[PDB]
Amino acid sequence: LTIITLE
Amino acid sequence: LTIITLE
Amino acid sequence: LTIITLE
Amino acid sequence: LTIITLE
Amino acid sequence: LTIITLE
Amino acid sequence: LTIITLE
Repeated sequence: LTIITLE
Repeated sequence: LTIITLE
Repeated sequence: LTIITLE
Repeated sequence: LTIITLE
Repeated sequence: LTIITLE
Repeated sequence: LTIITLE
């Protein structure tokens, strides 16, 4: 389970 | 399960 | 379980 | 899993 | 897992 | 797990 958010 | 969001 | 957030 | 962003 | 951002 | 940011 992997969650990545970029901004 | 992998979630990735880019902006 | 891995969560990463970049801004 | 590899994410790269250039600007 | 590798994340790289350049600006 | 490697994270690199340049500016």
